[PDB]
Amino acid sequence: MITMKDIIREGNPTLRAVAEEVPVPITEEDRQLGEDMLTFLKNSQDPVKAEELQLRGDVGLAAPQLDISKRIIAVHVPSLSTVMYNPKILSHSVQDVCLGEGEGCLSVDRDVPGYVVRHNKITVSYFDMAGEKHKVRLKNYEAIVVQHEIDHINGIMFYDHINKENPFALKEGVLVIEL
Ligand code: NI
Repeated sequence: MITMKDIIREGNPTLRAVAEEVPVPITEEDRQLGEDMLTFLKNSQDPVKAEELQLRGDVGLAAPQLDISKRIIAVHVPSLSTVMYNPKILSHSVQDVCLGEGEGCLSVDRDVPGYVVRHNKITVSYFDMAGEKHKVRLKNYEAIVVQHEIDHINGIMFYDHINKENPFALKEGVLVIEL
């Protein structure tokens, strides 16, 4: 099972590489990895299991974070729970949004304050565990989580988006989500 020890941290070059497209039909190994990734997210959000396994609560995970450079992401948002293979953002809203509390990441062992501005609405296409295609419209927190994970497969970390000069600057028109 996936543990914190399996999650690589900032400094490991794999986090900055562009993940490889995975085969379709989905291989049994990529299917198994996805299952284990979703299990990890669920375990991290169960108060008892999180304590037993000493896990940080997490709503999204990307294969690169396990040192597996593949375009596979898992999300479990407290409304959306699935594994996406070869996910792509087909379109997005003009309107942007950011989490009021900023963002974190299990691969980052320091607090990096500041707003991470992302698109409030996105249309994403992906293949599920069976290799069947899906086209979904996401918004708000779900959209934020998916963009955070897709960034991982493109070698991007959340703090790359923070305006170091003015970490809490809020443009015109940007929404704020307060969890
Ligand atoms: Ni992350």
